[PDB]
Amino acid sequence: MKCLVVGHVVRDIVKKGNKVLERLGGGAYYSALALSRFCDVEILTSFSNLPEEWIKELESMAKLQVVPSETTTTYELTYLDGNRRRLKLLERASPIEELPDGEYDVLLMNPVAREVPPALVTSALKKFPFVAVDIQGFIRSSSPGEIQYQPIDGSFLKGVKILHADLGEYQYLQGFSPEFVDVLLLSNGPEPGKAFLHGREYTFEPVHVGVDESTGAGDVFLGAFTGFYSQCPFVQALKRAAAFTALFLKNRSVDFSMDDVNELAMKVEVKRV
Repeated sequence: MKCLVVGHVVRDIVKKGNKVLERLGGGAYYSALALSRFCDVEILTSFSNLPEEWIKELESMAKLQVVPSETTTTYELTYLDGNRRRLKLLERASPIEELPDGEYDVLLMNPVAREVPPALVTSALKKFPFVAVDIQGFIRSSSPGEIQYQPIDGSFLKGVKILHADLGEYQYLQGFSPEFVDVLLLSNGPEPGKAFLHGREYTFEPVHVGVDESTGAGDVFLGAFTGFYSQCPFVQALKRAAAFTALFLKNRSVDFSMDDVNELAMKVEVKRV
């Protein structure tokens, strides 16, 4: 299997209490990390320079295709408790307006902040056979400073195989209905989410992990669901995706056996409304 993941990776300048650290971030990183358990992943991204160690982390699990840029997307993250953090945009890499040629089994769009235009999802839906999307970076404003969400028309999403959003983000998709996509996944942190198969609603419960930190959870969930749905029917894929995400949150990595996922998945609650 060959997968293309599209979106900026990010230099996060992270403040927790009186300590500052930098770390690689961006939904594209986390989606690719999950999908790497299922396919040969390539990441189409943009940045000017990143720490050698981060380039290595990226290349450990994917091939990089980098749109030339004078800038690197950079956020200041300031934690307010064990898991909530404020994001402020400081710098932004080049837009990504041209996809590569060649056949990909999965194209997964996961931008940070408007670098992938909706027009590219539209053209890709005609050219590529299978497109998955995380909405966050289509809604989040690319304006400098504190993160804000602005509404967008969601008509361009019709034909997407898999769409992921946070429950709180869904309000920003206007002119959208769940049957526009084969599968809509609506996350709500550690709380019960919703999933739609051709417009028909299911509820599901994430695994009740102990750890508060949830960086990348929704991106890993989308990537894992994409991976499992290629092999498994809908409900099983959902259960396995939830379990995979749980083990990622526990381990801060994707080094766990598929056996451990399957065992955990059997207990995941899913109900057809």
